[PDB]
Amino acid sequence: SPVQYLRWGDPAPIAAVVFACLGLLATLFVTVVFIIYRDTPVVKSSSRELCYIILAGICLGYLCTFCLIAKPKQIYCYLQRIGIGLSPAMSYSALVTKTYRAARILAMSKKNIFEMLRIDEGLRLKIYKDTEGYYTIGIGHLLTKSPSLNAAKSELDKAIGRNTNGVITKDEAEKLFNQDVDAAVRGILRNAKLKPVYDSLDAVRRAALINMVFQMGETGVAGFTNSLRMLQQKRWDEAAVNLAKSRWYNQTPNRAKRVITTFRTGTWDAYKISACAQLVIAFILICIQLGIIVALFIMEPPDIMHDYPEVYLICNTTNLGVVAPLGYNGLLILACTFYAFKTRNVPANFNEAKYIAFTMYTTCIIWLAFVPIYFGSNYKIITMCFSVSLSATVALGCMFVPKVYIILAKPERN
Ligand SMILES: CCCCCCCC/C=C\CCCCCCCC(=O)O
Ligand SMILES: CCCCCCCC/C=C\CCCCCCCC(=O)O
Ligand SMILES: CN1CC(=O)N=C1NC(=O)Nc1cccc(Cl)c1
Repeated sequence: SPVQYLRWGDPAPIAAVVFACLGLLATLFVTVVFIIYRDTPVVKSSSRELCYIILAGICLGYLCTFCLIAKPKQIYCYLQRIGIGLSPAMSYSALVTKTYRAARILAMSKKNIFEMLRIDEGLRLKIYKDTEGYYTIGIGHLLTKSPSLNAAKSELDKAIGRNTNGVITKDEAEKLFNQDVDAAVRGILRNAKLKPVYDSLDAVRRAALINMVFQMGETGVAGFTNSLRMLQQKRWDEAAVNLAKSRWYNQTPNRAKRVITTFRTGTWDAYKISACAQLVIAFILICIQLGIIVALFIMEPPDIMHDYPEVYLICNTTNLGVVAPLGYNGLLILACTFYAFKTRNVPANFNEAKYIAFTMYTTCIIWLAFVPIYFGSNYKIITMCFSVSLSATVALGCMFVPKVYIILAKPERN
């Protein structure tokens, strides 16, 4: 009984139980909210099937402390190794399929802007010079400002990853072009005149604004004071009429007409330009962890330590019984963090990606700090209980609590 150890002067078992119960309660509250309000734009936008797999992992995470703090029975040593290994794998492998899809969607958004300027601005697959003698390649991607041609091929190989001999491909010029777009968006966000208009426009019309920035510069796009105000108010027809009167339209009419048409429809007509698959891949990534656990059951069978007479249940789990599923879970965390950081600025689903990236930042530090803390500890059971509950609470508090707040507290925003 955890209450017996509390009055005896040890409040660790009773504290880990309350932690797990409160976590089970909050996990129960969060899940019911997503079941009831399943048809609301906030829940319908993200992957609903993957969230139930994440919440089930968090649920099993808090349940781990009930087999760590349990009576000396044999199946609990089996459930310990099966929960401390699978419950993180369930949450992280479902989250890696969510973050992987968010990155492929983001990569496809840059494929349509690259084809936009390949037709409008041009593209060279070998090194040239711009109007001021700076070595350049691709769609105006500056390589260096040194007069040495060997210096350009050096930076080019360092940017591509192979010996190019001064020649690249369309996919390699796109890799350099994505860096120029990221630098252009930062310049627009650092501009007081273009920042509000950029935030109101959708993904397609943002590309048309960036198209104008690449042709005329940030200070040149800021000159369309009236048209930018029309685009912000979603007066597309008025903006296209006003833009067709500009000197920019009369000097390069073949290009300005396509950018203007994009502002009109919000589509790519002026230019030539799975759900069940996520559950299967997540299911495959969970069975791999389970296969590791079952394989270690056969190598190192679970057994109750000693032949004793206690609240603490000591099993014969070795380092390999811990490190092998711990390392696989770590790989799931690295992959999650890689795609979460890659999409940290994606604003879809009420900035859902911002909260996922922050969750993986804390998860890495928590899991990294766990290795020296645990394997150097003489209270491994309790340090394991709090670690699993803390890591489960991070994912539940950072990813789901903000989404539940918007549902109940901000019904009109949703
Ligand atoms: C870069 C971010 C990393 C985040 C995940 C880290 C997870 C750590 C997982 C496995 C590392 C295992 C190290 C075990 C060393 C042996 C311990 C021992 O047996 O004494
Ligand atoms: C910002 C804080 C990050 C903390 C980083 C900690 C890095 C530890 C990760 C892996 C080290 C594994 C080496 C073996 C651990 C044995 C520890 C021990 O025996 O006490
Ligand atoms: C073994 N260790 C060391 C550590 O620091 N964390 C764990 N295990 C874990 O966190 N499992 C889990 C369970 C439910 C949800 C989530 Cl997100 C994670």
